[PDB]
Amino acid sequence: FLDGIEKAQEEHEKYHNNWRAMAEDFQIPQVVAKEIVAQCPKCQSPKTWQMDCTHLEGKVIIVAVHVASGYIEAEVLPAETGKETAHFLLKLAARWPVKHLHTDNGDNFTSSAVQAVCWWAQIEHTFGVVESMNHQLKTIITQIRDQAEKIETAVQMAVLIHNFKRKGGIGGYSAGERIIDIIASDLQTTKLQNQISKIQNFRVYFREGRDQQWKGPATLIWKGEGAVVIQDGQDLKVVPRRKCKIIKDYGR
Amino acid sequence: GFLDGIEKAQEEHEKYHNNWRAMAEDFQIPQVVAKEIVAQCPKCQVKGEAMHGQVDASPKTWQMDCTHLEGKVIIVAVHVASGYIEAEVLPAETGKETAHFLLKLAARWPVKHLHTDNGDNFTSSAVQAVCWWAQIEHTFGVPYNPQSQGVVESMNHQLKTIITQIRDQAEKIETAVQMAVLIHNFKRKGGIGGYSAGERIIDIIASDLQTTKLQNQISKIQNFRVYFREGRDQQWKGPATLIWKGEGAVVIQDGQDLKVVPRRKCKIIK
Amino acid sequence: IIASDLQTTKLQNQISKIQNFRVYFREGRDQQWKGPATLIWKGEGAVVIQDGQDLKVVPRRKCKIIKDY
Amino acid sequence: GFLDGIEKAQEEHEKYHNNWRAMAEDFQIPQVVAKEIVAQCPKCQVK
Amino acid sequence: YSAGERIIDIIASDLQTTKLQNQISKIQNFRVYFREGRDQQWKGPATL
DNA sequence: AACTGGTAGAGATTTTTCTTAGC
DNA sequence: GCTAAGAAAAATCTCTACCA
DNA sequence: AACTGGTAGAGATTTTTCTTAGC
DNA sequence: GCTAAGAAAAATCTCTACCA
Ligand SMILES: C[C@@H]1CCO[C@H]2Cn3cc(C(=O)NCc4ccc(F)cc4F)c(=O)c(O)c3C(=O)N12
Ligand SMILES: [Cl-]
Ligand SMILES: [Mg+2]
Ligand SMILES: [Mg+2]
Ligand SMILES: [Zn+2]
Ligand SMILES: [Zn+2]
Ligand SMILES: [Zn+2]
Repeated sequence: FLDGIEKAQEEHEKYHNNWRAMAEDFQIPQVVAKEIVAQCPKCQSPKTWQMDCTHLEGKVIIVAVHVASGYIEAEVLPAETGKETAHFLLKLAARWPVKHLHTDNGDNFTSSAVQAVCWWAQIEHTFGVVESMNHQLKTIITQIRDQAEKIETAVQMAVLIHNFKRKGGIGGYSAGERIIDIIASDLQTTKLQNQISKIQNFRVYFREGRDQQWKGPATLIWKGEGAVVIQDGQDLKVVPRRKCKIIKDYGR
Repeated sequence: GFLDGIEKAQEEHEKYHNNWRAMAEDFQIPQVVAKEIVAQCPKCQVKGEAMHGQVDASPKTWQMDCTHLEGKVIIVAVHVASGYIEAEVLPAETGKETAHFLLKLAARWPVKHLHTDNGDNFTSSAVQAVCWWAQIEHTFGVPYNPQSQGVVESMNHQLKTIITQIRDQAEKIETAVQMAVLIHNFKRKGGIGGYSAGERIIDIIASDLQTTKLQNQISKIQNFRVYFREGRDQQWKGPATLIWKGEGAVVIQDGQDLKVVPRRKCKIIK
Repeated sequence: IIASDLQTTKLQNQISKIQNFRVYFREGRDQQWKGPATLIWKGEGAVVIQDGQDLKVVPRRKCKIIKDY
Repeated sequence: GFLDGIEKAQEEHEKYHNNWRAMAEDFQIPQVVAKEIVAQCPKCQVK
Repeated sequence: YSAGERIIDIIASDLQTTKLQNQISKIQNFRVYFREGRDQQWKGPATL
């Protein structure tokens, strides 16, 4: 265990690994490897979307693309005013976690209805991939046009073919597997951060071997069944539980 | 004896329709004969059997229903294993808008099984053509039995309570419907893992994909064939793949069926 | 000739005592109780009954299955 | 049901004087009514 | 076989062995909520 | 400050009773 | 003569629909 | 022959945690 | 210094209305 912590610290000193790889290799828990990463001085987006509009056969299409995976949601608007763009933004924010929106300096994107929707849904709007996605979507639309009667059915069938039937990239996945994996990784990071702060609200007085004095207040990191990992003086050490006293610390 | 009691009890039930305890007490016949006298009557036998079933909860099953609110028509679709809600306001209750809503939902999320009631819009050629083109298995419930689609009617109740909570913050009803969908999906926690509905659908689909890839990489390099002895008769069956060897029992795969065999009735051959 | 008739009657008695059931079900909009039918398939939750050369699916909560002694 | 079985078992014991286990296996009536059919005959004794 | 096919085959076999021994515990680190017969509550987190 | 859900039947499971083989 | 296995029969417990 | 009730909140009761008096 | 009483706070179990 302590040999695992020493090997992990030497391995991060050489190669600067990440905490998932160290937790899998050296068989240490995740909070300890995250603290090893958090102590390195040389080591210190999944919710950004881009929106645009286009024209196709006299219809006004609006396209929203998740940037980090290439995930497309499209719709056919009856006009190009601000209320319909605000309604499309409200549906998009109600289905996926949207935290940062990037648009161009158009008329309908600079409107009081879109600003009210961004205020109620807590989205940061920023004015300046989407043109390449519009080009690829129009190629698919002209490829499967003869199987539909209206234009909305062709738009939604092209969205389905782009999202789940086209595979590429490094691992050979589509866009839906990429966006689900990215958001799941971010969720794991936030849950681990909550556990880290809740554990680190404590304090430990420990007694060394062949001594009867209590030592300085070291910060608790991991409280096991028989072992306790503490940080003191930029050093991690493992003390057994029968030589330690854990108190609360109100030191904000 | 009680044979004349049996004849008099049959005539008494023919006139008065007693239950079995009255005949067994008044005519001193045993209870099996009185239960048979009651059980061979057609004017009786009006009662169920007092049990409930359990609906399908596969990771790609969706359920759909329609509801009314303030003179509008809402259409609700729910992902069953997580509780994830998509809802829209329709201008009419025909089959074309239902096929369009189903096509948008199938273009966003992976759908492989759809469950509905027997309404006039769900049983239509447009919905059948969309299900054929998108390869969806469409199943219908037993008619006039709303308990088969329990999840979507429960979510109808939850959606209506949220809409009454946030009604004064919106002008139209479509804005209030979309705000209620956002409040349900991301602002309410509690359930299986303490998650909301969006975190739970992300966790379910990502875990399914990761466990399929992991067991493909495991099972492509396996060995250790196992011959087992089971059944009512002590026979011997063909070659099966060993999966997991544990203290007490072994897990085998035979004919794409998983079985758990005790360690005494199996033999491992490399 | 006689012994094979004994074996045939024993096997026919076992096959006849396998699945001689009657079902009183409740279906429709006005949920009234209807006459006897023949049970075909019995799964956990619903049953399939043959009535008047019509196949119907009734849940087990809306039907009563009478066996034989 | 087995009520017609009880009637036919009474006729069969009136003719041939069977025992109770034979009538219970042949006519598919329970054992209590078969023992009562044997008991109400003055010449037979259930054993 | 040439030399390149032999070195690729040898390294792939050894890596398959070691990563199999790790991936068994990786697939046993999941949690399952299941349902039994005639009870309407979801049972606790058994191991897959 | 002084009011309120209940009844009966269908199966499943546990207990009691009755006949008979074996030492 | 006495005892235990085994099966039939009676007793108890849990759960559902309907009452404007 | 291949179908099926469920979701979320209010209290009551049991378990865990945190501070302090007493030997 | 160590231990037990006591009270606050978090976790679990049972039960109800509503969904055309
Ligand atoms: C014309 C379509 C097809 C034929 O049936 C009708 C009537 N119906 C009735 C209810 C209903 O009574 N819901 C309340 C409810 C009551 C008890 C329960 F357990 C669950 C519940 F939801 C529906 O929900 C519903 O969707 C329909 C419906 O769609 N139709
Ligand atoms: Cl229906
Ligand atoms: Mg409906
Ligand atoms: Mg409904
Ligand atoms: Zn570093
Ligand atoms: Zn009657
Ligand atoms: Zn006689």
